[PDB]
Amino acid sequence: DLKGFEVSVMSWNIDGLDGRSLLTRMKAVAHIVKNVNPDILFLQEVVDRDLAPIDKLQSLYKIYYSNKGCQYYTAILVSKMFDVEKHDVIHFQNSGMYRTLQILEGSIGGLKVFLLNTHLESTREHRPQRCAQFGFCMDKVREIIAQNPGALVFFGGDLNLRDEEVSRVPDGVKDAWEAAGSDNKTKFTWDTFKNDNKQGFHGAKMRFDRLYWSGPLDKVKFTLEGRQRIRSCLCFPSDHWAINATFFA
Ligand SMILES: [Mg+2]
Repeated sequence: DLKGFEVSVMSWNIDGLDGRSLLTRMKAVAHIVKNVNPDILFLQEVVDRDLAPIDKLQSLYKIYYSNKGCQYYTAILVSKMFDVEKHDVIHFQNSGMYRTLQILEGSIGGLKVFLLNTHLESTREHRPQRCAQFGFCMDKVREIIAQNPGALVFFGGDLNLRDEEVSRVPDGVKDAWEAAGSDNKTKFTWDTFKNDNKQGFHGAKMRFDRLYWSGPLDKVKFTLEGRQRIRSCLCFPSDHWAINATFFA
């Protein structure tokens, strides 16, 4: 049965586009990953420069990059026990920012698993593109679910959402943070009040980073990670907190 079955999914925009203290920050990212030790890890805004500390995680994970060599891209890292069946990268047709829906399909044990990682169009101005992408992603999730009854499906990443932007979420698909209890202490994943990696914002807080799921696991625990300043350079690993969700029966 699925009782005692448990899988953890972590997602993090690692702010690779910010060149300041990039190597130290990527080392910190890899450090935090090894300590949280998630089964599955989604990354966004990964860059080629100073990727080594991340790439070195291949001793612990299989690493799939959405579009390596592009200005920035996403990654999905899975346990070496994850049996990969397909890796598909869908380029959003309406994107001016090389954004993609990265899909890794496989299984761990006997359980079919679909992993969908994205970084939706950025900024208030691109609401049109972003809302269309989200809808498109949900349609894809709806289809995967229909085609694979009994599968675990995880969809998320940096969705850049304001709540009023969330559209057609299928019944059966739940938001991990909400299902864990809509805890205020774990709500905002991009918090310019507390995160000072970026200047010029003036106290904006958003729940940009989210994880949705469908499947035979009905309970979820949800925490934030990467919230500690790096001592040597006095910055956070990223201007985003990581989200960390543990799904169980
Ligand atoms: Mg950035």
